[PDB]
Amino acid sequence: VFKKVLLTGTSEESFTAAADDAIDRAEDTLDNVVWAEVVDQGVAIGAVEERTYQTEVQVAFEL
Amino acid sequence: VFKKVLLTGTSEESFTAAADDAIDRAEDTLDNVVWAEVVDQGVAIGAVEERTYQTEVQVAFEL
Amino acid sequence: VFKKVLLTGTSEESFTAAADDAIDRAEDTLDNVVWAEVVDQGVAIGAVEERTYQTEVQVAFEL
Amino acid sequence: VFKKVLLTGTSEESFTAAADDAIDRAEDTLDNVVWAEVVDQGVAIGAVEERTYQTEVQVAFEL
Amino acid sequence: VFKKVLLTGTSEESFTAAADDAIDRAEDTLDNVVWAEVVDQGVAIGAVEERTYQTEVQVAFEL
Amino acid sequence: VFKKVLLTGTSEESFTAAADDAIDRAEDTLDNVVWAEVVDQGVAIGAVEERTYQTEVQVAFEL
Amino acid sequence: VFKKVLLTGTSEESFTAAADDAIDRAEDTLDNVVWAEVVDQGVAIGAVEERTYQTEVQVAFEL
Amino acid sequence: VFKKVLLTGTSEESFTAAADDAIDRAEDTLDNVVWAEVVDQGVAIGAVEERTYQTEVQVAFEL
Amino acid sequence: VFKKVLLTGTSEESFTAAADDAIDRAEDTLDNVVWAEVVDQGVAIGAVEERTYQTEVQVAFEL
Amino acid sequence: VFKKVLLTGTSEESFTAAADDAIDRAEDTLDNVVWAEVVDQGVAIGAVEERTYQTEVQVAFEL
Amino acid sequence: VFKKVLLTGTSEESFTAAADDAIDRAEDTLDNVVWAEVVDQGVAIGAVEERTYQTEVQVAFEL
Amino acid sequence: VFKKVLLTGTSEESFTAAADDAIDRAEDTLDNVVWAEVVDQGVAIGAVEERTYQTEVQVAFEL
Ligand SMILES: Cc1cc2nc3c(=O)[nH]c(=O)nc-3n(C[C@H](O)[C@H](O)[C@H](O)CO)c2cc1C
Ligand SMILES: Cc1cc2nc3c(=O)[nH]c(=O)nc-3n(C[C@H](O)[C@H](O)[C@H](O)CO)c2cc1C
Ligand SMILES: Cc1cc2nc3c(=O)[nH]c(=O)nc-3n(C[C@H](O)[C@H](O)[C@H](O)CO)c2cc1C
Ligand SMILES: Cc1cc2nc3c(=O)[nH]c(=O)nc-3n(C[C@H](O)[C@H](O)[C@H](O)CO)c2cc1C
Ligand SMILES: Cc1cc2nc3c(=O)[nH]c(=O)nc-3n(C[C@H](O)[C@H](O)[C@H](O)CO)c2cc1C
Ligand SMILES: Cc1cc2nc3c(=O)[nH]c(=O)nc-3n(C[C@H](O)[C@H](O)[C@H](O)CO)c2cc1C
Ligand SMILES: Cc1cc2nc3c(=O)[nH]c(=O)nc-3n(C[C@H](O)[C@H](O)[C@H](O)CO)c2cc1C
Ligand SMILES: Cc1cc2nc3c(=O)[nH]c(=O)nc-3n(C[C@H](O)[C@H](O)[C@H](O)CO)c2cc1C
Ligand SMILES: Cc1cc2nc3c(=O)[nH]c(=O)nc-3n(C[C@H](O)[C@H](O)[C@H](O)CO)c2cc1C
Ligand SMILES: Cc1cc2nc3c(=O)[nH]c(=O)nc-3n(C[C@H](O)[C@H](O)[C@H](O)CO)c2cc1C
Ligand SMILES: Cc1cc2nc3c(=O)[nH]c(=O)nc-3n(C[C@H](O)[C@H](O)[C@H](O)CO)c2cc1C
Ligand SMILES: Cc1cc2nc3c(=O)[nH]c(=O)nc-3n(C[C@H](O)[C@H](O)[C@H](O)CO)c2cc1C
Ligand SMILES: [Cl-]
Ligand SMILES: [Cl-]
Ligand SMILES: [Cl-]
Ligand SMILES: [Cl-]
Ligand SMILES: [Cl-]
Ligand SMILES: [Cl-]
Ligand SMILES: [Cl-]
Ligand SMILES: [Cl-]
Ligand SMILES: [Cl-]
Ligand SMILES: [Cl-]
Ligand SMILES: [Cl-]
Ligand SMILES: [Cl-]
Ligand code: NA
Ligand code: NA
Ligand code: NA
Ligand code: NA
Ligand code: NA
Ligand code: NA
Ligand code: NA
Ligand code: NA
Ligand code: NA
Ligand code: NA
Ligand code: NA
Ligand code: NA
Ligand code: NA
Ligand code: NA
Ligand code: NA
Ligand code: NA
Ligand code: NA
Ligand code: NA
Ligand code: NA
Ligand code: NA
Ligand code: NA
Ligand code: NA
Ligand code: NA
Ligand code: NA
Ligand code: NA
Ligand code: NA
Ligand code: NA
Ligand code: NA
Ligand code: NA
Ligand code: NA
Ligand code: NA
Ligand code: NA
Ligand code: NA
Ligand code: NA
Ligand code: NA
Ligand code: NA
Ligand code: NA
Ligand code: NA
Ligand code: NA
Ligand code: NA
Repeated sequence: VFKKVLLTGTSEESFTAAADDAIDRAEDTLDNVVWAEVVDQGVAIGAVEERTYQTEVQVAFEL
Repeated sequence: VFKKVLLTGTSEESFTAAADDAIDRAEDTLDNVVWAEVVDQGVAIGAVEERTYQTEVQVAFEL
Repeated sequence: VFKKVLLTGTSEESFTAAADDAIDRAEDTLDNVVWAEVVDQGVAIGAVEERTYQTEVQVAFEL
Repeated sequence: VFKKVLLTGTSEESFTAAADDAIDRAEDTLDNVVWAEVVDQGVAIGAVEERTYQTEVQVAFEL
Repeated sequence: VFKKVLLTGTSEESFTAAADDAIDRAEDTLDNVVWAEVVDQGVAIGAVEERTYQTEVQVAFEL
Repeated sequence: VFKKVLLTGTSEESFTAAADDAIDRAEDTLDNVVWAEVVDQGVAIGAVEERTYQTEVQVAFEL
Repeated sequence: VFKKVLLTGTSEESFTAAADDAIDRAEDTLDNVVWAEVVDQGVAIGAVEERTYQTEVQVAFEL
Repeated sequence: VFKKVLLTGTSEESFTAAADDAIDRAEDTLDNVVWAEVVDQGVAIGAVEERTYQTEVQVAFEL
Repeated sequence: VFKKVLLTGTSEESFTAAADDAIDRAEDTLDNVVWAEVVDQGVAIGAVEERTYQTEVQVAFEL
Repeated sequence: VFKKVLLTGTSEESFTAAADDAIDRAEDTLDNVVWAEVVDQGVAIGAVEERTYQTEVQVAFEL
Repeated sequence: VFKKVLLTGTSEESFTAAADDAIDRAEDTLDNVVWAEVVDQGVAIGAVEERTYQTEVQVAFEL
Repeated sequence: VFKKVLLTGTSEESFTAAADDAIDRAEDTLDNVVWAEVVDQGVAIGAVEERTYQTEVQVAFEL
């Protein structure tokens, strides 16, 4: 059985690096992370000193 | 990194109050709740004594 | 077996009350109404004297 | 010909009142506003002193 | 309030049995499981000795 | 001209048998049933003694 | 309250004429037809002597 | 950079002519119109003396 | 078994004629073409001397 | 690099068996078939002597 | 109230840089730009000397 | 007439480079490649020694 957690990673560099930020956090806290699906992307501008790319992923892990 | 939980709030009064019901529960159990996105709305009729509005939200919190 | 009818309720007060308007009409004419799913919301402005909220629902009833 | 503008209204009271907030602004600045379609709803929590309902609408006006 | 977990069940027999695999796991670990919604189906071929049906479900439980 | 009715079939055995349950009911009551499209699938757990598969179909018939 | 019926019109000439075919049938059988929304278009080739355009519409009428 | 405006053209003749009605208006008022994407189609019946086809397009122009 | 090819037809006359352009090409090169589903429509303006309607279809053929 | 072909399998028995029918055909004609994603399901009634389940899959293979 | 403009940025380097191209143009011409949502990505090949990445964003600004 | 092939490119570096991987393969094997549309993105983790970005594109070519 696989389970997914819905995480939004952030990066001041790129959408790819924002995806990695989410996956890194999943791997810190979960065993058997197997894949991620991108479900949304966006950019924070107003509330941040530097433009911040965000990539939201469903991160799948095996139970 | 943000994480989302998928909750359905309920209310005998309105869709807005059903959204609040979900968010209230998230805030009882989670720190750093930052926003909610509505993803579905509906109404329970058959199994309830009073019509019950439901609002399903992804509730985002900062990790 | 359940069957659904696709109804748009209207209200000069709220989206919740427009949903109720549709469900009320279903219950006038159908037995065993069990639930409703919201599928669209909108607001009439041009053709009405007062802004009118509309909520479209699939209303499910048991056959 | 109709044209639509994509506006997000806000309210500390309800999703219906947030829709009205957007439509009010359209009517301040545009002639011949005819209807609005709801396209998204959400709730601001983290950055606001009071929970704030948001309703995003395409507001249609006749050219 | 209901909460949903996003699980992918697997089966060498059918999509129905893969849905049951996910629901069985939810019931092992959660109280008050009330319903499941199918959100995706697929088939593993390359990495498995036998074709494996997968059914992804949001499994709802009452809090 | 074809017309569609939106029906949810149920079965304690499979999603295929739940689709058949809906189509059977359409054929009891309608002439010239020609095809069905699956639009949703789910599983009832909380309110039923046995897990019950549901398959919702648009059932098309020729007028 | 408005209600919609889901009809597929057909034409050997165009998608517009197929939409009209559905609406014509609705007007034969229903009072107060007010609008139609196109929800699908396609073309029959295999089972027909002449290519046949199809346009599926939700046809709304006032109750 | 391209920008899009969301316009609904109308025609008493066809969906193609309704698309042209929107594009014509864009070209009256904008330089460097490059393409249009159809995003919705419908038919006005209740409020018009003659059935009126509508085609909604995102009309893209180069800045 | 049916297979689909994803083709975009073009026409200086109409969306219906653009659909026919795609289907004609499929029939030139494939046996047993059975139906087509419209999946997108658009209009070329910038790169063409005359406005050009495009209709994208999945064209199904029996293997 | 993976490539997908869009196939509709058929079966007089079940949606699972219809998926297998498509995958079997892909494996007859392609090397390195790795997975399939279900994208649609339906049932043929009018043109067939026996109800026929159909399952449409994108079948992925490694190039 | 927030308003969104629908812009397609372009870049010969990456999808992230194409998003920035759109946002840069919004900031040249608008006050109070607060966020951007990615809604589409693509690549120009035929009409350009160098492959050109495009990222379409709704860019939100506060009124 | 344009035709599209549905390809998933892969890269150990970025989503942009994964899109290029797919397009490169299309250009190896097809004449008159004109554009690509991104339709999905994801990340392989479990089965690969290094995290691998994937970008799925419809690659359009002129017939
Ligand atoms: C992708 C994205 C989407 C956002 N959407 C919203 C929104 O719908 N409403 C809102 O008040 N703020 C939103 N914000 C936050 C907004 O830019 C700002 O920080 C304040 O919260 C409101 O000006 C969003 C930020 C990002 C990065
Ligand atoms: C929004 C909503 C959706 C529902 N959908 C279903 C359903 O698909 N199937 C079902 O058996 N009951 C459903 N129910 C519950 C149903 O109304 C009733 O309580 C029994 O579970 C079946 O009659 C739903 C209830 C709500 C509020
Ligand atoms: C949610 C909603 C959507 C509408 N969409 C349309 C439309 O697409 N075209 C149209 O002519 N009128 C539409 N109307 C009606 C319109 O506001 C007005 O009453 C006249 O029919 C046209 O100005 C709509 C009304 C509502 C409430
Ligand atoms: C509906 C809604 C959606 C939002 N989405 C985002 C988002 O995707 N990313 C983000 O950084 N902030 C988002 N925000 C703003 C967020 O709650 C907060 O104000 C800061 O901008 C980030 O903590 C959103 C706010 C609202 C009301
Ligand atoms: C439904 C489904 C979807 C899949 N999608 C992918 C994918 O997008 N990329 C991938 O590398 N492997 C995917 N795989 C796994 C793939 O078949 C194989 O096991 C290796 O991971 C890559 O050949 C998928 C497997 C299944 C069952
Ligand atoms: C597919 C499906 C969806 C359902 N969705 C809901 C829902 O959204 N809300 C609800 O109160 N009950 C829902 N129910 C019914 C629920 O499981 C239970 O019977 C009671 O109605 C609420 O616990 C659903 C049942 C099924 C089979
Ligand atoms: C828009 C459209 C969609 C169709 N889809 C299907 C389908 O999914 N399966 C099928 O057996 N026949 C389908 N047919 C009918 C098919 O072309 C033919 O008449 C036989 O029913 C099967 O070859 C479709 C026909 C049209 C016009
Ligand atoms: C495509 C289309 C969609 C429409 N949708 C609505 C609607 O949702 N609600 C409404 O009151 N009127 C709607 N109208 C207008 C409606 O037909 C009539 O003119 C009055 O506005 C209500 O009877 C629509 C008109 C068109 C052409
Ligand atoms: C339906 C349609 C969609 C198009 N989309 C794009 C696009 O996203 N980006 C682009 O550079 N050109 C696009 N073009 C082509 C564009 O109009 C023009 O020919 C040049 O390629 C760019 O100005 C499109 C053309 C059509 C007909
Ligand atoms: C899933 C499915 C979808 C279909 N859709 C259509 C359609 O849209 N139009 C049509 O004429 N026939 C359609 N058919 C075929 C139809 O049932 C019958 O065989 C004749 O082609 C028309 O009565 C479909 C068949 C199946 C199995
Ligand atoms: C993302 C994207 C989508 C496009 N879609 C189309 C289209 O649908 N039709 C078209 O003629 N050209 C399209 N073009 C432009 C096409 O590649 C070329 O420049 C000419 O306009 C037609 O060969 C598109 C370009 C891009 C970048
Ligand atoms: C985007 C993506 C989606 C995937 N989806 C699935 C899936 O649904 N099921 C599966 O068994 N493996 C999937 N895989 C492959 C999975 O990570 C692993 O390689 C094995 O195939 C199962 O652990 C996917 C891989 C990628 C890159
Ligand atoms: Cl989710
Ligand atoms: Cl409300
Ligand atoms: Cl419907
Ligand atoms: Cl706009
Ligand atoms: Cl979750
Ligand atoms: Cl099954
Ligand atoms: Cl109906
Ligand atoms: Cl036409
Ligand atoms: Cl495809
Ligand atoms: Cl828009
Ligand atoms: Cl293909
Ligand atoms: Cl990138
Ligand atoms: Na989730
Ligand atoms: Na930096
Ligand atoms: Na988002
Ligand atoms: Na921000
Ligand atoms: Na009350
Ligand atoms: Na729901
Ligand atoms: Na109920
Ligand atoms: Na219906
Ligand atoms: Na009032
Ligand atoms: Na609507
Ligand atoms: Na109106
Ligand atoms: Na208040
Ligand atoms: Na939003
Ligand atoms: Na906030
Ligand atoms: Na077995
Ligand atoms: Na999936
Ligand atoms: Na596999
Ligand atoms: Na049994
Ligand atoms: Na459902
Ligand atoms: Na239940
Ligand atoms: Na003719
Ligand atoms: Na269809
Ligand atoms: Na046919
Ligand atoms: Na005329
Ligand atoms: Na519309
Ligand atoms: Na009308
Ligand atoms: Na001409
Ligand atoms: Na397109
Ligand atoms: Na063009
Ligand atoms: Na394809
Ligand atoms: Na049999
Ligand atoms: Na289909
Ligand atoms: Na049939
Ligand atoms: Na817009
Ligand atoms: Na460069
Ligand atoms: Na696009
Ligand atoms: Na190009
Ligand atoms: Na590397
Ligand atoms: Na995918
Ligand atoms: Na993997």
